Amino acid sequence: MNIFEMLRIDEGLRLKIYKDTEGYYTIGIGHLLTKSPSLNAAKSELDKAIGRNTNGVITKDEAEKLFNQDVDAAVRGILRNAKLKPVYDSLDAVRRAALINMVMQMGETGVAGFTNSLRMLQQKRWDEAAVNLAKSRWYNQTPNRAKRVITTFRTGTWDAYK
Ligand SMILES: [Cl-]
Ligand SMILES: [Cl-]
Repeated sequence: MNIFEMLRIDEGLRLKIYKDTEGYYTIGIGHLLTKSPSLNAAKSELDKAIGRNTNGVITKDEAEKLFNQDVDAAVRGILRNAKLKPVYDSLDAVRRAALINMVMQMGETGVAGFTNSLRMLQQKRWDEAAVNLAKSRWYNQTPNRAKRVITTFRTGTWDAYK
């Protein structure tokens, strides 16, 4: 198991535009298109992203391609983030995957706000951080997914995804 596979399970895969859990237009593997309520706006972002007149449908290859960019951008956002980098540096391989997922789902900015959990992760206080990560809108809105990520931080294994 790895980051790709992990996120592939959490976001699923869709070839037509759809609305995420917060109601925003997305496509492929959790690729957010726009927060705008406009479908056109979304089709436009899509075409721009793919480089062709898609008409709201892409192929599996295009999907995967966006997916790779999105993963790369996420690591990259972590590495550039003054609050994130240190955390990420301190963690083992499995747990890093967990931080990346969170970043992917919520943006670097979203993640950097978990100051307190971040601190705990850095100190390797596993059970404590898990409890703190849980007191969040994030956990309340997408609890199953959040449970997966948290277990991951807690145990440092992939058990939650097997
Ligand atoms: Cl893009
Ligand atoms: Cl969920």
